[PDB]
Amino acid sequence: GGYTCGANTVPYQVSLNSGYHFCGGSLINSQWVVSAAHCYESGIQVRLGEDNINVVEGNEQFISASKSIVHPSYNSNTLNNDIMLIKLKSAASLNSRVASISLPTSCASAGTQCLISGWGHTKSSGTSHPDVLKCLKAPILSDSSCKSAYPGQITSNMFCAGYLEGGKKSCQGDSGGPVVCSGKLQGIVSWGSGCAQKNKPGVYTKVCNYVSWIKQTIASN
Ligand SMILES: [Ca+2]
Repeated sequence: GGYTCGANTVPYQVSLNSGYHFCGGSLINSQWVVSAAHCYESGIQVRLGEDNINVVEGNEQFISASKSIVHPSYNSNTLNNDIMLIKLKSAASLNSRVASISLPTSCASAGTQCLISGWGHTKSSGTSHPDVLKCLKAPILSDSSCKSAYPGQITSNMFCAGYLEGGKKSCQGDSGGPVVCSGKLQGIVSWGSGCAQKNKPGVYTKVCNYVSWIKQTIASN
């Protein structure tokens, strides 16, 4: 059922704001954020150090995005390759409440526990969500169970995490938000029925497939 994370306990969590909070993301170094390609839009301000997104509480850093880079192979219909990089106009000041999260060196396996965090905003969904950061500890599901949950839709660039029993909904992640497992960013909140229906898993972009692209893109921009 998840829980309130606690202010600044997820220091890599970011809010993307274009007048209002519209997506999450993950700080991966002082000047770059990873999010979902379906989060793309103009005039992004990156908000770090947030807990309540409607109240200035004292640990925020607001930094304009200088550049967004959608994956070359992003398909908005299938959500294959749902990943985007956002460069910050200035480097964030890193401390205990604002910190980067490591990229994976290896992919994660079914059964591994992950932390999904966010304010529960699914972009363009029109759905209600809280103003403080929420968290869910959830396991990665097997390939076969993921495909069985979403026949014909799961590519090699996606994985499922969450619960197939319990009779609850999981609405913690924002579009573009982090799935962190054993201190590595393994997933990005992409799509699924995990919030709309009970007993369904979320679907996440499989970050480990993109580490080479992320590193090369950052190194050149
Ligand atoms: Ca705030």
